[PDB]
Amino acid sequence: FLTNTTYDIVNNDTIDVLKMKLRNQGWPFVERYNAVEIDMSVEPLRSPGQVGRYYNPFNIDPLTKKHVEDRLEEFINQVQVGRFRNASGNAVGTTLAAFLR
Amino acid sequence: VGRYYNPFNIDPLTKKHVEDRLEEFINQVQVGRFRNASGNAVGTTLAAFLRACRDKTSANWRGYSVLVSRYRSLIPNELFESLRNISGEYNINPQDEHSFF
Repeated sequence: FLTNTTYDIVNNDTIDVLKMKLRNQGWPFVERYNAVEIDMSVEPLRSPGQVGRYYNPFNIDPLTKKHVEDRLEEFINQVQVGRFRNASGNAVGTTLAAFLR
Repeated sequence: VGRYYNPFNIDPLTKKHVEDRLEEFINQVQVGRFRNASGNAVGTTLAAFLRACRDKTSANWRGYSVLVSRYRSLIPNELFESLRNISGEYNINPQDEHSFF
């Protein structure tokens, strides 16, 4: 969508090549973020002498009450300024930045 | 040994158009100024149309290649090298060409 290339051209490309092409165009949302694990307050059932952990939803760090990526505010501003699908105009950038907002 | 041309000027080995700078050319058309010193209406419209046509051809070249091969298996080499279209009966209207692509 953003770069205007076909599925055939990028089919053989790996993760690293795809990341570089997207980042050069100005799209920074090319990374996966891990989810923290919160220990259970009580020992799990049918699991003698063990602890339990479940992932916090939405990749939000409980200690900071923030998303794990601390540059999200600056990343969204960069998306809005940048240009995708067209050399001139901010139709794509402003729409996605507002939606992600 | 018989041979037939691959449809839509797509190299079977590379699975893309023969021209390797087609995306760059489309971007050039997008950023260019035609029929007007200020405003990119014509360039943007033509770039979008060409990109759509390129995607369609890149997706659908395979079936047309198969059909061309099969229907080529019906004619001998003398007819392959000798037959020519001189009556001009089979022409394509510009609207039909752009709609077909």
